[PDB]
Amino acid sequence: QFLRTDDEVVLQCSATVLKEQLKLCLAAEGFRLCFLEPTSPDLAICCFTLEQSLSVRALQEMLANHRTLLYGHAILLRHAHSRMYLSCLTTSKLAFDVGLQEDATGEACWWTMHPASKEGEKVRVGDDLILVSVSSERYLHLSTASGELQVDASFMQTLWNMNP
Repeated sequence: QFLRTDDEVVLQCSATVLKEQLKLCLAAEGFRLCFLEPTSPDLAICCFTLEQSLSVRALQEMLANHRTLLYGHAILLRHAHSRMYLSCLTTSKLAFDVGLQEDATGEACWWTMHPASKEGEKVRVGDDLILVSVSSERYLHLSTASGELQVDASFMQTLWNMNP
């Protein structure tokens, strides 16, 4: 089974905190910066819909003016609860915060998918994914510094899983 557009998904990554394996998933509220909640958790605040998936040139064309996800394509993720969009924020080190945006205007809310180790191939459900910001060219990153499990956009890469 392959990932398709208009699919409700949860973005999940792995972490080794205190010699113990953790399964964390991306969450956000309405009133906003994103956070990571360990699985055992209210899915409503974790649900993202794959609104769009366009190639590099198609996105550049749109910016200048059932579908299957492929590697290289840029995706648009809509927070199901607040109807807002996952974007790379201007606020923060040279890393950037990741929160919610109120519109699909600009590059910030666009992320490109890249494979771990195996372009143009279909993105399978339950796969290792490299998500890259279009506006800042930074990877969606798990930071576990100072005991805070925060999500940001930096030059360090974190593998993500997208499951419906």
